[PDB]
Amino acid sequence: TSQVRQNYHQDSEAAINRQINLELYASYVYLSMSYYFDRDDVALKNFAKYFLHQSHEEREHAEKLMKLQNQRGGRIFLQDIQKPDCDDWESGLNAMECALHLEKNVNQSLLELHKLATDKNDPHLCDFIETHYLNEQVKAIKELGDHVTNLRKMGAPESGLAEYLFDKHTLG
Amino acid sequence: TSQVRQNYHQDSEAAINRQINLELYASYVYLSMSYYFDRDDVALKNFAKYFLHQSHEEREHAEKLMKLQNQRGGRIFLQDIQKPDCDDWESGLNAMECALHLEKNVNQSLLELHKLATDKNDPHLCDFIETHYLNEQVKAIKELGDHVTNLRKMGAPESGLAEYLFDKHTLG
Amino acid sequence: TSQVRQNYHQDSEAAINRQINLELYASYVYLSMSYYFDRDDVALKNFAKYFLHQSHEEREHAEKLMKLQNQRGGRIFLQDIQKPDCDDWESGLNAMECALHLEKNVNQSLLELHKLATDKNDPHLCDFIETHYLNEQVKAIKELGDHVTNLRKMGAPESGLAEYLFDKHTLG
Amino acid sequence: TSQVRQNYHQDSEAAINRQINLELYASYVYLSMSYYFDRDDVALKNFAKYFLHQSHEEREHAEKLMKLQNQRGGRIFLQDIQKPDCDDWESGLNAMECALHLEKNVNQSLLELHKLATDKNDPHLCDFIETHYLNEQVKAIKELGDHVTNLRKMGAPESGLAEYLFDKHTLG
Amino acid sequence: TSQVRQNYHQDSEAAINRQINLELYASYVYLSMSYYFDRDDVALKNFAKYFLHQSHEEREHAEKLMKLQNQRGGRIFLQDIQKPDCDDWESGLNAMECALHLEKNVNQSLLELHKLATDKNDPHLCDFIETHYLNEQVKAIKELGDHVTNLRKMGAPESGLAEYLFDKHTLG
Amino acid sequence: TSQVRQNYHQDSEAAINRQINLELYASYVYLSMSYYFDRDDVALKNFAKYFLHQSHEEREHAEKLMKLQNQRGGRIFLQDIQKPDCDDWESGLNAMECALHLEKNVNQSLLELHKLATDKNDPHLCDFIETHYLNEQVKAIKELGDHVTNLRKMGAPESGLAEYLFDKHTLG
Ligand SMILES: [Zn+2]
Ligand SMILES: [Zn+2]
Ligand SMILES: [Zn+2]
Ligand SMILES: [Zn+2]
Ligand SMILES: [Zn+2]
Ligand SMILES: [Zn+2]
Ligand SMILES: [Zn+2]
Ligand SMILES: [Zn+2]
Ligand SMILES: [Zn+2]
Ligand SMILES: [Zn+2]
Ligand SMILES: [Zn+2]
Ligand SMILES: [Zn+2]
Ligand SMILES: [Zn+2]
Ligand SMILES: [Zn+2]
Ligand SMILES: [Zn+2]
Ligand SMILES: [Zn+2]
Ligand SMILES: [Zn+2]
Ligand SMILES: [Zn+2]
Ligand SMILES: [Zn+2]
Ligand SMILES: [Zn+2]
Ligand SMILES: [Zn+2]
Ligand SMILES: [Zn+2]
Ligand SMILES: [Zn+2]
Ligand SMILES: [Zn+2]
Ligand SMILES: [Zn+2]
Ligand SMILES: [Zn+2]
Ligand SMILES: [Zn+2]
Ligand SMILES: [Zn+2]
Ligand SMILES: [Zn+2]
Ligand SMILES: [Zn+2]
Ligand SMILES: [Zn+2]
Ligand SMILES: [Zn+2]
Ligand SMILES: [Zn+2]
Ligand SMILES: [Zn+2]
Ligand SMILES: [Zn+2]
Ligand SMILES: [Zn+2]
Ligand SMILES: [Zn+2]
Ligand SMILES: [Zn+2]
Ligand SMILES: [Zn+2]
Repeated sequence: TSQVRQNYHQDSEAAINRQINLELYASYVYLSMSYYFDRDDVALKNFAKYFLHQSHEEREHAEKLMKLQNQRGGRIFLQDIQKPDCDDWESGLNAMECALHLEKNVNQSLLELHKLATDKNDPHLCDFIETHYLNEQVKAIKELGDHVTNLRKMGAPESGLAEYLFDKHTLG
Repeated sequence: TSQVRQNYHQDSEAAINRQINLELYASYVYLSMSYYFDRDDVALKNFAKYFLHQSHEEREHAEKLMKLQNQRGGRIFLQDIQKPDCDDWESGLNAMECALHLEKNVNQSLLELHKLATDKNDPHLCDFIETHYLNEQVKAIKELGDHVTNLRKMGAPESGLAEYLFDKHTLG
Repeated sequence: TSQVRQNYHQDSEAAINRQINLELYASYVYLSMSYYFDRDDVALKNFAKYFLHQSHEEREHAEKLMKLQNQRGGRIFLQDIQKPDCDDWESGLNAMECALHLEKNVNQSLLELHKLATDKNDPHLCDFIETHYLNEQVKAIKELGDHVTNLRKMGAPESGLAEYLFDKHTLG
Repeated sequence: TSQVRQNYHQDSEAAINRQINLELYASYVYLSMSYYFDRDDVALKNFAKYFLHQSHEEREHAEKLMKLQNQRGGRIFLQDIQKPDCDDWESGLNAMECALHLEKNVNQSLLELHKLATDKNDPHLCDFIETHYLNEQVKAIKELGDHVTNLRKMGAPESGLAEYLFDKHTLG
Repeated sequence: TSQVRQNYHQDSEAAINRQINLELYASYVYLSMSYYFDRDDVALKNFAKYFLHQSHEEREHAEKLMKLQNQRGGRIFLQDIQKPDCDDWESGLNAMECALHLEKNVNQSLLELHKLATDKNDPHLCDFIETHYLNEQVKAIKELGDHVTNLRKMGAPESGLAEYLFDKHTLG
Repeated sequence: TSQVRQNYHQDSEAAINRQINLELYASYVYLSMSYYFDRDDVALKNFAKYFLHQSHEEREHAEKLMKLQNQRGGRIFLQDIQKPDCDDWESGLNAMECALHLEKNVNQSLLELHKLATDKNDPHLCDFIETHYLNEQVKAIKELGDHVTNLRKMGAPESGLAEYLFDKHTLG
């Protein structure tokens, strides 16, 4: 038991470790998406840049959780970072749809972590999740939904013109 | 009777109060339109920004009328601000068409207020309406007509590509 | 159902729409108060400025709720904005008392919205209300109570000297 | 009953007064520690500076609680500030250990105040404690644990060389 | 016996410790007064600011005595800081009267400490008290007397107008 | 077959994918080390900063390989990123020893990739590895060897004083 540990349940500590893994996994998914759009037979550079930026941001989200774990006197336990489900992400629209799905799963995990905090009467953890994670999730999901809608309305994925113009005018 | 009141007919005072309400109503219509384009299943941010700017401007038009009322020694009498006719505004083109209709109704009201000023021999009121309202109305109506024309010519509302490109290249 | 909607109860969505209306109503009350103090037979310009600033701020509070509604995938449903209870607000002290009453009612509404968030296990909504609304309400209520106290202690509303000096030295 | 008081339980008001006292007590403990390290037969100036900075900060924490009490319409009731348990704090390591103990007790008090807020359905108070107090406590406890660990690992308290070097390289 | 101790009587050391407590007590009295004027049913912000500034200054006076104690090789012995005599300070005038009384008591203590220095042939202590304390006391007492006189002459405490105007024009 | 692919052997493409994984693994190892030194019972902040910087750099090394893969018309195939061998890294010296071992393994992999380039007559790949990877590896290995030597010579790992001073004077 850490000299700093106070009001920090074992289940909370465990849930923080699972969340660290999931943020790293999200970082990996976006890394994979980024370089998909970098392929010469896809060649959408702003989609590539956009997803690379999200990949780095996910990694910072994981790091903030690792910091929290140590702050509370928990012990970080790392697990393998699983490869993403896809190697080929099909189209800008499909990637955006997949990202939306991803972010909703990450949000679901964060909402379960928050429920756990409530159940264990851990308001420091409640605040950490509310302040640093919940609104970032809502913003990300809204942004991704907006992107999906625009791409669909423009005629993606069948219209390569649509994806090209979106890459320049929204992601550019 | 106000110590400042001079050459200010009761009918003029009443008409100014109705005009205050109508400007507020216009502010509300544009507010509703703005957040329609902010929906995740619409997602046209510059349409949203454009209509939000018009909403604020309408509110300032109402405030200038309230100032005029007090300047002339009239008494402001506020009425409910009615919700707009629509909750769902359908498409960028439809919203622009509705705005054009709105502005022509506001203009018609202002032209009746001006006729009243003429009929009551109130040149201060004539000048107020001519200087601050009539050309703003003509400019707004011309701008909205231009937007409707472009959107129609581009293939809106069936072309979501059209609305997307207009949002970037005209409203952006 | 919105593609972005997650953990967002229908009752929460409905309560957000009622809160949007109430913020707009508060904007209207303060607008009415502002121009009351602008009357030539009242003529307290800093009271007028103070209430106009609050009117604009209320409108921004309503806009932030409309943004939240769309962020969460709810659907904004606007209602009429009711005219305020008063046309004539009597005195600076009376207006401040009325504002205090208003803000306590808005606070009560926000506390019920927060209870609903708790009851529906919606920590994103809890955070939104806590972060953006609850302390603003406490600050507003404390400020208005301070103003009421000063005005009473100075001899308002019977002392027009008192209201005049307060307008210059506190609201100026 | 204050004109501003709303949703503010008597038990919450009482708990805020006890917390004000405890913050003042913490300010006193750190003041005592600071001047201990200022003694000619101790003579660790950065330990002295570090604890003096914490003493001032505690006093500001107490002041923010007094502000909150008045904001909510509670009534501040001050109690004696008890002298610290020690006059002689022994060594840098011992002082850091004592500070760690202190901060964990302050944290425990804040967690009980937060539980009370939950129990009384006072989300404004929940937010105040979460936003302004809980993470400051976690940060302080982590920092103090880090200092204790370094000092122990360096050979303190038996190594005066260790305390000297820590004073320069960590607290300097 | 400290290696630095020279010409420093035990009675002087003891008197310095009592003076440290009294300065801390004065800091507490002013802290209590400050937040009294911050109450929503008092609401004199410059009285609040003025007394808060004095509270901080008293704390610095206590710190300078603790520094002196260590400089001379004495040993600081802290005592409880007693709560002030009042929770409710009644009016600006009454608070100023109480402050005047306080400062005259602090001055009396400092004059006894100076007599002790003379009696023990401790010119370093004489100089410390003369240079850093005696004229600050005379200035504080004169300032407080001036404030009391103005407030009385303006019609305080019965005139809340008087206290309001003094807060703006003297303490503002 | 990519339209851009030229002189790029399938075995080279495969080896680049394995190298991408190994760089990611190295990023993970350093991430784990970084937060180990961030623990309250380790508390060496510059060791933590140093390893965090290496973690980010490894991630950039992986990204440059993914860019190369696409440049050459190869297809990126991601694999799981394995958790590091250790959860607890024991001491600064042990972590540095482990890092040295890691970097020598990464170097061995890069030397095999270079041999493959030679064997497949791929001078573009030879140049890529020589220019961007081989000297970075030699520099990293030399730096880590220097750190190990200093730490051993200072008395690490038994001397916590040694690790503390190294953290400040070399990694600070
Ligand atoms: Zn994330
Ligand atoms: Zn990072
Ligand atoms: Zn796997
Ligand atoms: Zn994410
Ligand atoms: Zn919570
Ligand atoms: Zn909470
Ligand atoms: Zn919060
Ligand atoms: Zn208008
Ligand atoms: Zn305005
Ligand atoms: Zn209606
Ligand atoms: Zn208009
Ligand atoms: Zn005319
Ligand atoms: Zn004319
Ligand atoms: Zn003209
Ligand atoms: Zn509001
Ligand atoms: Zn706005
Ligand atoms: Zn009505
Ligand atoms: Zn309000
Ligand atoms: Zn809540
Ligand atoms: Zn919450
Ligand atoms: Zn504190
Ligand atoms: Zn302060
Ligand atoms: Zn005691
Ligand atoms: Zn503290
Ligand atoms: Zn809470
Ligand atoms: Zn809460
Ligand atoms: Zn003093
Ligand atoms: Zn100080
Ligand atoms: Zn006592
Ligand atoms: Zn004093
Ligand atoms: Zn003397
Ligand atoms: Zn002398
Ligand atoms: Zn004046
Ligand atoms: Zn590498
Ligand atoms: Zn990168
Ligand atoms: Zn594995
Ligand atoms: Zn490396
Ligand atoms: Zn070669
Ligand atoms: Zn070569």
